Amino acid sequence: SMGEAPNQALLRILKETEFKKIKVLGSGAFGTVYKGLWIPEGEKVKIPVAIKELTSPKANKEILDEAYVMASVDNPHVCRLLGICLTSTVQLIMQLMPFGSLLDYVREHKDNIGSQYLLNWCVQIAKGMNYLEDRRLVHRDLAARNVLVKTPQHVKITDFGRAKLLGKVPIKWMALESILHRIYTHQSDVWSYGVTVWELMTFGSKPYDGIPASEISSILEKGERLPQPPICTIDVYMIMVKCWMIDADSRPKFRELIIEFSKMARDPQRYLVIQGDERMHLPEEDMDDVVDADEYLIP
Ligand SMILES: CC[C@H](C)Nc1cc(Nc2ccnc(-c3cnn(S(=O)(=O)C4CC4)c3)n2)ncc1C(=O)NCCC(F)F
Ligand SMILES: [Cl-]
Repeated sequence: SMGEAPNQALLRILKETEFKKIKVLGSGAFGTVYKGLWIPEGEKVKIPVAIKELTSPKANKEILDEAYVMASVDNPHVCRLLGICLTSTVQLIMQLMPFGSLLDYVREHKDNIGSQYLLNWCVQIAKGMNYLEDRRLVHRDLAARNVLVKTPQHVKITDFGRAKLLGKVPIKWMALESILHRIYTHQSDVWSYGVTVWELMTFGSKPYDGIPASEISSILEKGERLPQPPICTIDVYMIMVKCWMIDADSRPKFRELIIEFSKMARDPQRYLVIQGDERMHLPEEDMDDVVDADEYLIP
């Protein structure tokens, strides 16, 4: 093989009759996502799924590139494609993530989220990202909105619509080299990881809230960064600031971020100061044959 190794991932094609749409979970620019059940025929098994749609030939091109990428990933902190359905609109059949986006989760449970959870989410995102780096894959769109929540203890990265091998763009999560020069490395995803961590530690604040995106390039060139969240010690903020260095190679590698955040995760109250940290706790069908996608494996 002249460069990359051959990608022997199986694209599984699912019948429309195998799965039942239940309700609409979300709708927007990204598309239409539905809650559903997948019942693979023969097997006494029911699999909670999210079904993503979007109509146009350019749109089928974009979602099949996303399907390509999700089909080729297998890590506990990255979402995989279960299959595709080839109806009039191409559907992506994915794992149901019951607690939704991590951005929406931190906003809704601001009063119940402890330091242990926040730091473990940072570990898990770093592991997910390091895996994508091992697969030579630049996400190009890491943010709290694109991290989903399987359980409060277990998050995964998704939205591979911008994912590429090493009009509208998410300026406020992007490294300076990406805004100025369209340069995207694993180290530009590290910048976005920093902003993602900032979202989590502020319980889902909008980064640069009020600033228009055309002004952001000059702001970052001047040396301005996102402010230190109230709960963050200097230890945690220094790691965020390190992700936002001008020099890309000077930023942390994802493997180092796993290490540092997991050290901090063993003594969470030393690194995040939250009022009342200790008392905080977190969590129609025949459910007998229900199996989560992580337990439904294929030969
Ligand atoms: C916020 C994302 C969407 C609307 N919500 C869900 C998505 C999923 N599954 C998966 C699995 C892998 N990838 C995706 C994926 C890919 N791209 N995107 S995206 O929408 O473009 C992205 C937000 C911009 C989502 N989704 N599971 C559950 C929910 C949900 O709403 N749970 C709350 C109620 C419960 F009853 F379900
Ligand atoms: Cl790949």
